Amino acid sequence: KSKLAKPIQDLIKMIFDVESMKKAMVEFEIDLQKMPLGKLSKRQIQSAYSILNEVQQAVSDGGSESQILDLSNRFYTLIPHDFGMKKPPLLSNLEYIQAKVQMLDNLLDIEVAYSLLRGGNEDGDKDPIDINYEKLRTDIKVVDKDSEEAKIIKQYVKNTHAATHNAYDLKVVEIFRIEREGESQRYKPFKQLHNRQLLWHGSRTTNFAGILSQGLRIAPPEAPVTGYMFGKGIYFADMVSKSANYCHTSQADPIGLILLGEVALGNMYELKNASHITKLPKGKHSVKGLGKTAPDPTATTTLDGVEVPLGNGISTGINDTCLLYNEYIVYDVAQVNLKYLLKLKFNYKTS
Repeated sequence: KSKLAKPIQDLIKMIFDVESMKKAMVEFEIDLQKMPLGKLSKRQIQSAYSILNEVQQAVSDGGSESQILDLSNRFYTLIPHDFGMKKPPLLSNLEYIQAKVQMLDNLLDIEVAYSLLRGGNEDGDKDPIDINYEKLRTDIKVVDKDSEEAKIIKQYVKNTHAATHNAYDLKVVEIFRIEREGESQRYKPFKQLHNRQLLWHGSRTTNFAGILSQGLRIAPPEAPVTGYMFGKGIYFADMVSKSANYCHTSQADPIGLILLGEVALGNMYELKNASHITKLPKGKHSVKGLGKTAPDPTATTTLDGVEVPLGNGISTGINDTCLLYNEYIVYDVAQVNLKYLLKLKFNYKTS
């Protein structure tokens, strides 16, 4: 049997659920019949990105319609889609192209999870759960619901639930202390930077095996820089609800996982509008999309030397900004150190 705590057992089962991986692929409109879970190849995904990269260039520069049609055929031939009785849409709309780049960011993590799931599973003396836990290379511990850590984190969750996101409530079901192998060592040079904060990062539950084993990642070189608001970096929020929206939960599937990572921000390059940042302006360490609402700076506390903006959402004073909420982006995988993983239950307001 399993030697882990129950909630950790439930967590592992959840992140390695094969049926959720399929559901995710069906939502992305992949043809499960022509492209099974076991067909996902890392190379396949890279090629797909290059295609999206090239087609995006064509739509932007007025390339031949022939070109856009050929690229679309190559894309769909590489990643079989099932559109039902609908005619397959061409990759001629920049918004549909973005959606497709998002799907590949997700397919990269799903591929990792499946690989691990069918990897080294040969032992009778180890429960299947324990074996999979070990594949994660991450030490996971349950945080006691009554310690200071738990209390602070619960406050952070309750106080930063944004106004426009009142389509649901949030209940913290469990809090885990996580420590990915070698991550603390990688992040060490950044302890030197000032302005290190405890920020949020939401994702689908099907991404967690990739997140835990590989850590948070930046899109590969093939990915169009345009496929992202502020370029190819790692995104965070100080409003729990802004992130929570990326868990992609529903009344039918209410449980979501969310991360709390310590991020070395330093001098932030503050922006009010989307910008495809290719390189940072000497002297800056991160980007900060300014929003109209943000936690109350007066309430900002600290936990282990890291700033926690658990303040109640207040208006920020900036009027000329595209964003409703703050957005933080780092461009180096080493500028983040994952700390906590929260199991959330979305209580969706009813009929």
